[PDB]
Amino acid sequence: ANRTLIVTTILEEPYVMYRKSDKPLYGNDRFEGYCLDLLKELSNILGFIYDVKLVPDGKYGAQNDKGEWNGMVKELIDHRADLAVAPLTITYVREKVIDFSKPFMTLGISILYRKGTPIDSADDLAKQTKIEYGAVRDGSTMTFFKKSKISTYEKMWAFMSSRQQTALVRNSDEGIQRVLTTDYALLMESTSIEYVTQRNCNLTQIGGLIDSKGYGVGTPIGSPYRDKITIAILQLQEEGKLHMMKEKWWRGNGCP
Ligand SMILES: CN[C@H]1[C@H]2O[C@@](C[C@H](N)C(=O)O)(C(=O)O)C[C@H]2OC[C@H]1O
Repeated sequence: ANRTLIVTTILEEPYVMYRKSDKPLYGNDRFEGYCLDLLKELSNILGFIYDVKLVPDGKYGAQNDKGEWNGMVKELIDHRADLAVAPLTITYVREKVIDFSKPFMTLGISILYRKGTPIDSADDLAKQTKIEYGAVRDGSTMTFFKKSKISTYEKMWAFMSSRQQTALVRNSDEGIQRVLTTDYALLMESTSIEYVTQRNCNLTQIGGLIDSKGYGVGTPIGSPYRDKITIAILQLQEEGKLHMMKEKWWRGNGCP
């Protein structure tokens, strides 16, 4: 039989979440979400079973000072996993080191905060000094700021980096808790903002999207699966299945 593919992923609502049960769940049955439905579809089309493994360091992946990678990206580079199926942002810097599928969902960076301020844009946010801000550490949002040559965003990076110990959070939940309980705004992908702001009516998006990109399935460079995964994603896109999956996991219940 075809070797069971190792899938690296990360907990992130509503892409990958622990299933709630009153009885024991083992292996892949512990997980549900958009990316799990995507895996069920892709695996049917390509003819494999898989083993879902949460990335040990709990990171999406960025480079350090020395150019060493971490997170899911490192798992692919080091051939620890066959596929990364997660909301993994397709970027120039990553595409040089792994082979991404074509995108299955689009997004852009925006701002998550509480309601009631006159802050209306990243320009406003960088200018004012009342509210701090940051991003999840070692993801594409952090890296976007780190690499930007746009003045406002260069300033924002310098700020995040200066108070990194503090401004950069471990994961979305730490970020969201910081937004709810302190004067802090989170730079966050629009897909995730849409999800949270329809569930917690104290939260809102600030401004529009500051970039435009997509999520893809990651594979190691040279992977014999990447092109087949791309073909399967296009099939699912054309058949309307990706749209249906988004509606399934983003639906309910609502805020004004
Ligand atoms: C899937 N989106 C969420 C997550 O996306 C990340 C990871 C990113 N999607 C990546 O592939 O590195 C980000 O950097 O915005 C980390 C975390 O941040 C909050 C929110 O944007």
